[PDB]
Amino acid sequence: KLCLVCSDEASGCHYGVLTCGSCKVFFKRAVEGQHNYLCAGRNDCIIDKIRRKNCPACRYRKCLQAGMNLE
Amino acid sequence: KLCLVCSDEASGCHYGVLTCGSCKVFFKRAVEGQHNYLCAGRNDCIIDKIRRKNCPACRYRKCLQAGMNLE
DNA sequence: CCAGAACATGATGTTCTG
DNA sequence: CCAGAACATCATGTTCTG
Ligand SMILES: [Zn+2]
Ligand SMILES: [Zn+2]
Ligand SMILES: [Zn+2]
Ligand SMILES: [Zn+2]
Repeated sequence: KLCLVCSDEASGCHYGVLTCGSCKVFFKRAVEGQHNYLCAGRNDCIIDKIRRKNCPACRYRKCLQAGMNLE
Repeated sequence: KLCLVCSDEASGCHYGVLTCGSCKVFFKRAVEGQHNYLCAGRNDCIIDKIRRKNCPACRYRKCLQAGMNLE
């Protein structure tokens, strides 16, 4: 049901974790990109259906803590 | 000469306030649309050149605080 | 059913026009 | 010099393809 990263409706088990489609592609793009992501807060942002756009640094961190992985 | 919103280099006085061009068009874009932004942190995100894209809500808030208006 | 590519959509920032 | 439109670009999200 619910994406474990952003709480939007999950679409299936992606990279070892139940996530939505946007989170699946975000994760792959993050790991495979150079990307210096910087939080504007305190490295603990709320990751929502909506707020997930705000902080890629916190979203990527939440992805890892959730267990996402490229095998 | 510094932008009062993000501390980047100001390009002139825009909508009543010394700002860079980035913040000038952002502000105009924000005041015109139906938007309703959400902060993922604690309504005090760091808005600088690097991080200004992270939180439109906090950025808009700094625009208003600095005194920006359509006149 | 899921990975990865592709195709839209966004928001953003610099250039152009009045 | 400034507002507002237009243009380029990039990050994100959905659909297509393997
Ligand atoms: Zn998600
Ligand atoms: Zn964050
Ligand atoms: Zn600025
Ligand atoms: Zn914020």
